[PDB]
Amino acid sequence: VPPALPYDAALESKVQQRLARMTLDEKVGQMCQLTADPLTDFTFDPKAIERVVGQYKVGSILNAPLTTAQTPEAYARFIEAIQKVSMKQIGIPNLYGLDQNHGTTYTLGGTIFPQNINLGATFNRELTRRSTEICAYETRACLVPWTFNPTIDLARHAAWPRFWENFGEDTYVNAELGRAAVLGYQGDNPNSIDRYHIAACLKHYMAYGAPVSGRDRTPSSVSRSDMREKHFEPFRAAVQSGVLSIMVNSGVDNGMPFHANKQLLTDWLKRDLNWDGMLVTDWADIDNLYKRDRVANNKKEAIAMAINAGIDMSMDPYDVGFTDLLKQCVNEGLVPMSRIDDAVSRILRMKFRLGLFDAPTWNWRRDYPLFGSAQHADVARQSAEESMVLLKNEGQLLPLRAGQKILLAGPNANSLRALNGGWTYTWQGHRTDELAPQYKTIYEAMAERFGQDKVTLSQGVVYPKADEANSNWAADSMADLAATLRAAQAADVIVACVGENSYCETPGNLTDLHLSPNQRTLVKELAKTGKPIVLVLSEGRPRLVGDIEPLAQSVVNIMLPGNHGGEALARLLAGDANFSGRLPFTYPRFANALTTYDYKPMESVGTMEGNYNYDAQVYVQWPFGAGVSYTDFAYSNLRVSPAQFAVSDTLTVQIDVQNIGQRVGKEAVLLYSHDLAASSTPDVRRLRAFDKIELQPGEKRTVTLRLPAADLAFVGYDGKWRLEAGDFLLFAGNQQQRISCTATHLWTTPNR
Amino acid sequence: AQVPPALPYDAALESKVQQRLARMTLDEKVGQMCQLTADPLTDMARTKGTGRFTFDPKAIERVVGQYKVGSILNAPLTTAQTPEAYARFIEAIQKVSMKQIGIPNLYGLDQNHGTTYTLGGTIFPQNINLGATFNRELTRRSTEICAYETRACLVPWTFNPTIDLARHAAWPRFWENFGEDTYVNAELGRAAVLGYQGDNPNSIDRYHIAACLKHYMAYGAPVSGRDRTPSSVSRSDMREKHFEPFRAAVQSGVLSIMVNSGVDNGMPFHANKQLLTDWLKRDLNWDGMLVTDWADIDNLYKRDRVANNKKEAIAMAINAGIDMSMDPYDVGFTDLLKQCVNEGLVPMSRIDDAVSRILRMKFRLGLFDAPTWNWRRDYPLFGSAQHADVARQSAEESMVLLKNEGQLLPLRAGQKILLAGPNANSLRALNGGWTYTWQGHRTDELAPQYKTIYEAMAERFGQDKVTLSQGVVYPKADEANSNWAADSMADLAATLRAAQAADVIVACVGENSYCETPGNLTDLHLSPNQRTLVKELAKTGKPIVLVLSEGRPRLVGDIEPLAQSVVNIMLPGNHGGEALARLLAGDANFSGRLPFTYPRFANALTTYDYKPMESVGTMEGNYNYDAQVYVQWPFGAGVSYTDFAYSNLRVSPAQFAVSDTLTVQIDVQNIGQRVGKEAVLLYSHDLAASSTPDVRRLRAFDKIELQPGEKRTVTLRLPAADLAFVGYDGKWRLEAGDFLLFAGNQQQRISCTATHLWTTPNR
Ligand SMILES: [Mg+2]
Ligand SMILES: [Mg+2]
Ligand code: NA
Repeated sequence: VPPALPYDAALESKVQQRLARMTLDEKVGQMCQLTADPLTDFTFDPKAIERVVGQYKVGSILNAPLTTAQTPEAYARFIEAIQKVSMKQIGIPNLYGLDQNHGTTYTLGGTIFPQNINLGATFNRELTRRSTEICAYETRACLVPWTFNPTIDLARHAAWPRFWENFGEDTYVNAELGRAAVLGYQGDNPNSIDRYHIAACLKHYMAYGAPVSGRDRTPSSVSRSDMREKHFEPFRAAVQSGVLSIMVNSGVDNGMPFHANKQLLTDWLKRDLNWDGMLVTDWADIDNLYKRDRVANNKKEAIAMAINAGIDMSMDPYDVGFTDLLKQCVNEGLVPMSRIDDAVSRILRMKFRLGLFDAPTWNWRRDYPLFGSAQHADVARQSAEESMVLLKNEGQLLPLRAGQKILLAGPNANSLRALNGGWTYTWQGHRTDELAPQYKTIYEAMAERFGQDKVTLSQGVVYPKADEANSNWAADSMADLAATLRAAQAADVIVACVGENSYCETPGNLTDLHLSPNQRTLVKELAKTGKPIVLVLSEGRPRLVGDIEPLAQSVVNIMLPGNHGGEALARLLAGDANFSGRLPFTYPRFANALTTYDYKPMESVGTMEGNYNYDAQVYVQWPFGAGVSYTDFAYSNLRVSPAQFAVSDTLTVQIDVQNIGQRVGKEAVLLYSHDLAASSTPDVRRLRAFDKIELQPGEKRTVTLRLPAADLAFVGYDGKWRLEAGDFLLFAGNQQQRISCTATHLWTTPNR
Repeated sequence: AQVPPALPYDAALESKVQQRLARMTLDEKVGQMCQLTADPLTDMARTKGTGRFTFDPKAIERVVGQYKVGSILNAPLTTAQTPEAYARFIEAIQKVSMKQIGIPNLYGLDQNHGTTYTLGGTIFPQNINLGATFNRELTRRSTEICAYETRACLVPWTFNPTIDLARHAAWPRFWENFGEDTYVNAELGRAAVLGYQGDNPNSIDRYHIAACLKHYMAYGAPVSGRDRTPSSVSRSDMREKHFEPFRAAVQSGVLSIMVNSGVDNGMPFHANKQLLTDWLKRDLNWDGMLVTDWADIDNLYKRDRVANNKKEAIAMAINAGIDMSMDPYDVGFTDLLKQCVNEGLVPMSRIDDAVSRILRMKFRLGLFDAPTWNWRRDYPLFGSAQHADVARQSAEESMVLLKNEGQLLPLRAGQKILLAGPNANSLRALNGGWTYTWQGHRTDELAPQYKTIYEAMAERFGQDKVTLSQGVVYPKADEANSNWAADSMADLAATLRAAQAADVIVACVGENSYCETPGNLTDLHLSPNQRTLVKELAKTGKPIVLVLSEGRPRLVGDIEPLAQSVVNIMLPGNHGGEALARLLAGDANFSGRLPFTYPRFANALTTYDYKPMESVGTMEGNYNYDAQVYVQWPFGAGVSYTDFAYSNLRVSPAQFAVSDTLTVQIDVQNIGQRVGKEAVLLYSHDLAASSTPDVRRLRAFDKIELQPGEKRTVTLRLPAADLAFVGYDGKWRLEAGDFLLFAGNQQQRISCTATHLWTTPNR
């Protein structure tokens, strides 16, 4: 297959000319990545930089100094010092990386976007691209040319604490928005990423979000068809768009740590996809091979196993001794020089693509005036608005009106930490209200929009301040419930903001998906006042709320909309904006009946032979794609041509969508398929395409979607792709159309 | 390359099979592959008019004589019947079969814990309880008794043992197997097969029956826990864990196997030629009879839509290796299979092999020479006290004392005992599903002569010392058992007044009976009413013995701290009340051990054989893994009224290779004051491996009875190849490097000195 990134002879000549000049010490140093802590005396230590970079030849540094967000100036002066030693002693520029994963996670003042789960709910490729383009600009303003993003793990277990870091439970959404994210970060030329753009990094390759138990970094048990058809597909898709780097899943599947899995790292990914990018470990995961999983007896053997499996750079991330042990591997014949040379070739190639040899630093004081601008914040607020899902709205309770006295209650009502979640200024997000109080909480934005005299704050339940480890992220407590109920009696409408406080990775593991008991009791007691309730779900995971949903006339899921989510929510609740978000996952009802939308027919209740109207409503609080608007949209006249088709065809799908209500609004248009009979029992529905359009009242538009016939193929039992003769249904809104594949096509190549 | 036949080659047997096959018409062949329930032979109108089971002789003549159907299954009216009622029915079936076909009918029943569907027979603990006994000999004796009492019905076949691994605590079929562990299900499945069939699979006499392993395979690992929803089993787990009990029990000569109704990796097992024909029949060289589960050929086209119609579904399943279709209602199966043959969708070679396997099974059971036999005279021990004694001992050995603070148990004379909770006075509660009816929902109505917990406690401690006041009550089941999960508060205040007057409260909580998909649950927690009951009882200040009476380990973490003693009785059957009363009185000593992990939290489910990365806080170079934060009680938990000390673990040879068999000796001493049994469990851990190694694996067990002060050496034999694992490529390997063996708190390091890589699919 053609190279994932275009062949460039001049680029390869620079790579090989530099490789030919390097000592073994310099080669192993390029493969070593350390965090900023070994360089920290925020004050850095010049002697530490000379040692780590000058003596040990370390080629990459990552992370926020002091593990907390810093200003662009603080990063710039630090990286200037790093680059001075790197160019003088090595002649190869350092590669600095940050986990800038919803805007500038680790840069104070930068534009903070909704988390990726929210962007999934926007179904909006261009808005996703615009956000990572803004993130790229604001990260280069720190002299940083690389983000470890996008995360495109499939969200396959609602208990997993990293549920909210990806674009949701669906393969196609993660593939398409992952591509849009890569394009926004990197721009349109992977071989020349200018100084407004940064290297992207897909993570965490792969199946990281399917742990059997839901606990982070515990084994998955992914089926043969699922591994290729679903978990691999977003990585394959975004590799095809030219991503410069990929980070490997820390965990384990079928007893095999991914960091030791040569078949998946080298064969499926680098070789099959002909991808010449740079493959980095996740944090300390070479250490994990011997300490955690005991597939190696010591660190030397762990390094050899990971590097031979295809790893190019180790996020060690603390010990310069990695370089000594890798040299021992080479000297003892455990790793061949061909593998070292190839790894360094990939690292150098990435550095050349970022322009770092010619510009290891650049004019950060002058060239980034839009950093943290209101113009950038407008895009974040739009993203936030388009992500919020109106799940229920009985009796036109929303939008709220002038005059109405509003009570804001719940532990998520007056907190920026709650709006942002984890990966915000600190890893756990546990200091956001302390570090960036200038941004607007839900309460502050509601008070500004509706008037201080109309908006009263009485939480009833509060979160404590996090300890340093954020060990108390799940804690909350009742706080003068009596006063809160009195305040509810005095109001016209209650906006109750419940869900989760912030957490990240394993510290956020949970043991029961239910919403916390105090927050359940709060909403039940508010309901007894007889006042109408707008239930706002503010959370990284879809915590169970089936016992309080019947009490709420309206329900809004804001997930984790970031610094501008309060502003956005106030505009939606006021009717300045119109809801258009749609759930990018299944919201479960019960702790031990978890399902996704793309389930098998045998899991349906009641479906009769020859029907395809499957029913999971007794198990699903709200389904994938749920969401309503303040206006109404009618779909009609679904057309598909050619209706008889084979693998070489492209299907042209057209659906008419009319705003039949009184408000302008956007509508995400989602196209599903179902294979009516198959040699592997067929998923009841699969999302195959989507678009999003804005319609004036009364306006009708034809939406056209192009669907290659091969997108109706599936991975059969033998692990190979096949498109089978037989019928399918395509679905758009409540419209459906039957089509027929006239001839079976079996692939012999690993990918279609 | 070929392994020896799983069942010994018998020239005379094959000659009988081939001579009979050569005489048969195509109609007779497809008839032999068709199995129907008793319902098409039941006169429905006259059954309802009289209330008694009535069969229709004209229906027998049609189904057997005209459509040549070769097997009938199930309890008439799907309700247990007397041996005499079965016998008259089967006599009528055999009369038509022998006259019109010349091939005896093969009748099958799901006799899965004693005689499920025979009134008056001996009902044993369910298999999950037998797992808890760690007692091969009791397991074997129970299925010998079941075989005897099933032959007394003129029935020569049970669809058992069930040896699914219990990998998901929410699965409603959790209690039908021997628990979550591979080795337990392998060993007790072999013991069960030996008990049912006896020691010669080619000549099963008239006190023994054909066994049937089910449900092949990975049936108990649905991702969501819901019955008949997809599993997603890893390549190493499928061969190492799910296949292994079937492999082991095939080597013990099982006559028949039934396939998993469900799906793994998108593939119905009933359409999976690789697993049915290649892994099983071919690789194991097994000449037995492979039967579908209920209506599962229909499921291929109706439920899973991997076939477009029943004809295509039949061809797929038969070509995949199915020999007999449990249709179970339509004689038209024979017409459709004949159509497959005439259209060339199924080759005659596959028909002739399937019929050969069915005929072979019929000859092994002696059915051509003896299609019926002297049921009136030859089974005088049916329902005897001798048989009941074995059921009561298996019930006793199954019950697990999980907590016993302050020597609350055993109870003593003079104590006024209150029995509370909705499981305190129910035979349905004691038996669970698959008892007299499929859902088990009529057992107190149908068999009131057996003793509930309350009845057995009152008889043992004195009627004047035992009081019943439940506080929470299960409703009577509707016909579909749609309300098995419901319960109701029942004048709690009066029960609390009764508790204040008692000296000790025995609170019996858990689940009512259910079976298969009707029993699916949505939250593992114990019901809210039963939680409230125990909390309100605890406020009286009286000591509570908490009795867990249930098919699944429902979460009880909020009430476990309130109970001074906790006993898990699982589903101990008709003699479980009697057994519990003996244990609580101290007539017997507790010896049961949990054969599964009891979870604490609904979204933190785990088994004992987990990976190191799942352990909390284990240091490099250490092997003392910890999951207590997530486990209410672990696999192997259980205490005794006495104490046992383990010492002097020794292994020889300690440096070994794959050809070696390790002799493992551990000394066990009763250091308390009461006689008791102790199950002795031997685990291993591979200290480093090319696939991350399970933290513990059970490799051997025994069970011994020790007087106070008595020490005994226990000797266990461990083939070196039992320490191999299925590597990432799906192949077995035993790698050079160190292992630890564990018994009690003792451990010993051993070293494999050379790697052995298997090229064959099995070791
Ligand atoms: Mg099809
Ligand atoms: Mg080893
Ligand atoms: Na009774």
